[PDB]
Amino acid sequence: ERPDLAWLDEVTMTQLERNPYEVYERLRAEAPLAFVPVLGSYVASTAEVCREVATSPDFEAVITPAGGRTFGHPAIIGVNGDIHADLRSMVEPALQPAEVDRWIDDLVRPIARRYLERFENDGHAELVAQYCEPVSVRSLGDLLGLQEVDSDKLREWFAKLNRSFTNAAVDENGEFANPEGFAEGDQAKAEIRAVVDPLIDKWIEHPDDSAISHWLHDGMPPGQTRDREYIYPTIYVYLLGAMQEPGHGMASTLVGLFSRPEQLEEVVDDPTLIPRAIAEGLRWTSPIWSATARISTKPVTIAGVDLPAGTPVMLSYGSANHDTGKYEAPSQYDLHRPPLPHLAFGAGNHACAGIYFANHVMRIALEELFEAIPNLERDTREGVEFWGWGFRGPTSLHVTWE
Ligand code: HEM
Ligand SMILES: COc1cccc(OC)c1O
Repeated sequence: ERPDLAWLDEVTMTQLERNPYEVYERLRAEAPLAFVPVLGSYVASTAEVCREVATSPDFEAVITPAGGRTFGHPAIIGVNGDIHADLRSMVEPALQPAEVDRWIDDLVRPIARRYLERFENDGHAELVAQYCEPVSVRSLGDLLGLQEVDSDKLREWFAKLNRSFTNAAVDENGEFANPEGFAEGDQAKAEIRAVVDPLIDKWIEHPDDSAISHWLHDGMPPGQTRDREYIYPTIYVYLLGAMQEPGHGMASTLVGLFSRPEQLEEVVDDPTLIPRAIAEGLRWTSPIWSATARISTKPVTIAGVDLPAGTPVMLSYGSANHDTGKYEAPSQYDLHRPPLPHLAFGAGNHACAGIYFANHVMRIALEELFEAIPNLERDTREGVEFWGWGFRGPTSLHVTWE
């Protein structure tokens, strides 16, 4: 118990979900590594500390308590050594840049057009549900082999898994404050199994181009497949973050550009600026804000704190990307910010494996949107509300045109 941080005792989970920025602005100044009682964990809040923990030889991957309750073992994000190496070898082939470039265009662009065609002549839309999330899940779902799971269902799954994974509040004793908050996630996993089990049955006997078929078969001895219980936790990882984050990234990018109308106009007139707009969007509101963690494997001193071996540290990358030691006025979206390293994809050997793919999905989606609707205007009838501490993004993005 750190005396000068006694105010952290009164920080609530709801506060952090609704708006973590004021608390984390204090943390970055007072204690870049600090134990947050309601989270039951140390959290790293600055760019220097997050990067150090994520790349340190004295830390390894771990899942948070709520995250482990949600995904089980072996979730690619929470394992190390030979298991992690196998899971990385499993997912990396379809994410290799040279491979992505072979097909990303023909994958994403027809999908973006299909969802645009449903509303581009309406003069109003809610872009999160009508465009950003559907493009994100349909693109990845087709790649995975889930062509027959409609986008409504994929979006419901990642929303349920998100809430379950981020169900992190703990009581004074150290147990979960909402032990009922995992039930929704359990139901999503059961629905996922009902859909994927027969697909796995088929792929074992009849492999095809779908990523999950390749997860079963790639690198295995002849006639063998990875056991479904061995790959399911990484399937869940995909059906949460991989499904959710590209849509949140493009939506937050749009919110940011709306907040700088001159910059929105710039990007519409010159869509070669879209990659830069997206990189700034991810820094400005990081889709994975504080979901992942590491655990120390030996005593280590971090930000003046002597940590024993076995100490978990939550990586609040969304706070690190507002580090005022790194950025000028980081709370503002600025397309013309000098390109600088950011931590929205994490760091170290557990950094995002899908960066190149994710950036193209978001790029192609915004290219088609601005081409279809050059005169997008935000519905200023209300402000944009963001939600989430673990994962963060706009809950809706109402716009008009014409
Ligand atoms: C813009 C959207 C995305 C963002 C912001 C993003 C950000 C991340 C972050 C922060 C992590 C954790 C890194 C750490 O703890 O240091 C991550 C891990 C990962 N992401 Fe991405 N991700 C994104 C889209 C994807 C997509 C679409 C895929 C799959 C196609 C993907 C596959 C991964 C995988 C497999 C891991 C686990 C890597 C490991 O633990 O070894 N991500 N992502
Ligand atoms: C906490 O859950 C996650 C963390 C990082 C990446 C994920 O999906 C790729 C993901 O589902």
